[PDB]
Amino acid sequence: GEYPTVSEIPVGEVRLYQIADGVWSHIATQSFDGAVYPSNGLIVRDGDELLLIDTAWGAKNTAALLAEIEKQIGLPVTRAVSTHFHDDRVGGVDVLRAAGVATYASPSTRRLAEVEGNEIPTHSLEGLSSSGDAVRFGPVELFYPGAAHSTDNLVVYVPSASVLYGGCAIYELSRTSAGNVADADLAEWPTSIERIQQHYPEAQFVIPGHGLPGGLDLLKHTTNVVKAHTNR
Ligand SMILES: CCc1c(C(=O)O)c(S(N)(=O)=O)c(CC)n1C
Ligand SMILES: [Zn+2]
Ligand SMILES: [Zn+2]
Ligand SMILES: [Zn+2]
Repeated sequence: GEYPTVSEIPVGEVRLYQIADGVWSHIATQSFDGAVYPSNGLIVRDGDELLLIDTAWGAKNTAALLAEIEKQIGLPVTRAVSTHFHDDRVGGVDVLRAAGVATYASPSTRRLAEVEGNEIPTHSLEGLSSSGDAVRFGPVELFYPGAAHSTDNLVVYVPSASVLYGGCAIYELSRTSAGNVADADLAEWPTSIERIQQHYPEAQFVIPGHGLPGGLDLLKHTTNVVKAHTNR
């Protein structure tokens, strides 16, 4: 097992995993509701700077993330994008802001984070409010596939590396029942996944919000799990 598993990462530690040239995932863990879960984000080299996708789920993990990036990569994180309003995506935004990172999210994500009492990224990403909308953000494309895991969920594509960061709209294969669906749109989630398939059919690596990467098979896997949950 080369990809770090929830079992191998102690409290408040962060692993990096090089997926491709100038693309890493970051992996952290927290206790939640009596179980330990892993959580993924992304790091994309942006010349001699780094673009961060998502916090490492809380302030302590996010401080450890910045220290791991300095140790293993040693280039400054200048911008971060949060892919939805939940604490595994925005928890630690204030740590990033204090370290001089420009934090970004859609106005949808910023609105929902403020309602929830979660940390609010400073900068707004325009042009992502309609299903199927894509915008460039330096070395990535940001895509709003429609409501799925959350109404605001974004996916991130790294064209140089054919890496699709699905975030929490995409489940790892080992997840065969629904995760947190309190904020989900079950009715639209499969339609939103099909938009991802149609936009990024060339993707070679697919990174879920939680757990092990795979290929585009994770999209069909997630549709299967969401449909089974719908039919509960
Ligand atoms: C069950 C895995 C999970 C999810 C999920 O299904 O994505 C989230 S989230 N992004 O807040 O919904 C969390 C954080 C509490 N956890 C532990
Ligand atoms: Zn979430
Ligand atoms: Zn700024
Ligand atoms: Zn999540």
